[PDB]
Amino acid sequence: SGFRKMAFPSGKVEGCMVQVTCGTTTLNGLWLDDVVYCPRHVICTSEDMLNPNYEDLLIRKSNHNFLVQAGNVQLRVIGHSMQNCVLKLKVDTANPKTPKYKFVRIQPGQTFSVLACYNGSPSGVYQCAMRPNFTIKGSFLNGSCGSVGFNIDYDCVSFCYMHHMELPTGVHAGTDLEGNFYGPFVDRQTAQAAGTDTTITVNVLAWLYAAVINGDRWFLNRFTTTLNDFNLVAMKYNYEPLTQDHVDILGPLSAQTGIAVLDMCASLKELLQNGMNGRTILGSALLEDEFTPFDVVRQCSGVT
Amino acid sequence: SGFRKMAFPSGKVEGCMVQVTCGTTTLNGLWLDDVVYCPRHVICTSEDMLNPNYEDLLIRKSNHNFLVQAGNVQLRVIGHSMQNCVLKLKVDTANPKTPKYKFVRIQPGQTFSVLACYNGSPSGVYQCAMRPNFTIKGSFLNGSCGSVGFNIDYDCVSFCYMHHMELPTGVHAGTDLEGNFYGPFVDRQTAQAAGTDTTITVNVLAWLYAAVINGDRWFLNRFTTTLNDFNLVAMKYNYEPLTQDHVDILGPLSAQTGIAVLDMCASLKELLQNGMNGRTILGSALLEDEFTPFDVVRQCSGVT
Ligand SMILES: c1cnc(N2CC[C@]3(CCOC3)C2)cn1
Ligand SMILES: c1cnc(N2CC[C@]3(CCOC3)C2)cn1
Repeated sequence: SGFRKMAFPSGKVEGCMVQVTCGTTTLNGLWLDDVVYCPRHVICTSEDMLNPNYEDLLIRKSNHNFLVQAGNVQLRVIGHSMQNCVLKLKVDTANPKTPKYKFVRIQPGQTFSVLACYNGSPSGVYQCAMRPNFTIKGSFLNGSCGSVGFNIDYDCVSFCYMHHMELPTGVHAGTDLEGNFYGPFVDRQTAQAAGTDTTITVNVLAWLYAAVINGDRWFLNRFTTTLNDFNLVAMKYNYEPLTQDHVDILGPLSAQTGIAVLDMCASLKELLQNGMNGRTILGSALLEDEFTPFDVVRQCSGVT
Repeated sequence: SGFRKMAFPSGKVEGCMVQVTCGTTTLNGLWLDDVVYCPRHVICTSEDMLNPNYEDLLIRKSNHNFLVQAGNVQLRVIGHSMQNCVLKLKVDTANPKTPKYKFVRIQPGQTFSVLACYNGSPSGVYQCAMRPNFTIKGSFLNGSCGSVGFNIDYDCVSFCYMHHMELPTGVHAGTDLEGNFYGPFVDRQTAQAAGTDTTITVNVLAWLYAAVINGDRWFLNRFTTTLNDFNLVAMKYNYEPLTQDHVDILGPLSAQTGIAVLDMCASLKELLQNGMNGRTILGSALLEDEFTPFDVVRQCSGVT
């Protein structure tokens, strides 16, 4: 019993982190096979970041200008290319610790683990969600760029995020490993405001199932609702609309607990309208939305 | 910027997890050098756990009755001994992935990372604190026993916890790696009620410093207090008494922020008396107490 914000074990990703330096800029790279992936802004001065022309800045860079260090050993860069907002540095040595991997582009509301790194060295691991406004609420200091987000399916690491930027509001933006930003963000130090950070309703409902499984039951009420009625309340409270697809995804938790999804929606509706009244659910005083239905099943079943 | 509940990178500990089976009981072991450490209750049936005589049950066990599997390779057990509530299984092979390590017994209020494991396989990593009543609020299913808690100082893993038990109230109890339980708990399926789960005041104050560093400032008020005045309020709210030693430990965060420790205590006093009024601090609607002053400095400074 018990329910924790849990990250994937990080060792398979630790084995891929390297340091990338270009001139005076140092950040992190991801070494998979004989390619190191890193933010293309490694080539920028902080001056450059105000209005960078990446193709033009990259013309002035040679393979030997990209210093890649794996632990305290230098890797030889034999090619480089820009793909969207990432650089791919071809090295002469395959990472011997390369895990089974995929590159995936996740949808808003999907969770992942971040291995926060500085100078190619892991500092910590935490669980994130892709917010509905395509930001993440991370913990990233200067030097953390190139830190990655991932999920694991048994022995296969699906890399879904690489850290690039902090918005002036202190939320985070980055790319998939093909270098495409999540959301409308760009790798430029300019006015970039995030949209509404709506609550991921299907994830809240998953977590309320997790709470029931773990004996936190006080919020279960005598009511049901419909998707349309629930969605009127969701809209009012800046929750994501619940779709039939979300109801289908919660089916296994409904089955396990015997609480119909729409009954749990009616419990959530009352929580939104009534608040917590100073009570807690799974040690939280707010409704937690960074567990997906799959996360709840995984943690409640002991998947390795 | 941003502040996350962050675990240590788990790879060094992943490299030490093994499966231990004795008869029909399977749980996790920690393989360091040529010793595997595991809960002594691996020798119990669930029947045995009601009133086990561990010395008597262990007489019926031989080295060959302890099946130790590291990945999908069997380790040869060449000796066993009981130390307090742990077994030490001597194997014929030093773990080649043994990190630099220490065994430490932590104090209540100290935080650590848990690598939750089943059948010797890592499932996830999360951050815990030793509660003032010597329980932890973990996420542990049947099979997670022998999962460990640790801190890392650069390349040295300090193991501080091994999981043994879930109390009937669904909180967790375990031992240090010398097999001594934290608190008054025993490895028997009996009436074991936890004492008051008081809030770790020095950790709350650390987190309020973290909040200020990260721009969450609304709760800063115009007041100061004294330790004795603060402690009258702490006692009323089931907070740990603040000592001069705690004030000294918060000195670096006071310095960094320019907020005197007793001024932050007066801000905390007002939060306790007034509540949050529906506001949040670092995305929390309650006062978080599972960051130590050292954790706040570490995460705010990017230590690897
Ligand atoms: C030395 C150290 N680690 C090596 N690995 C091979 C691939 C992994 C990651 C996925 O499984 C194991 C790591 C190889 N040689
Ligand atoms: C193969 C794979 N891993 C090995 N390791 C030696 C000790 C560590 C843990 C601490 O640093 C590295 C792991 C050795 N051989």
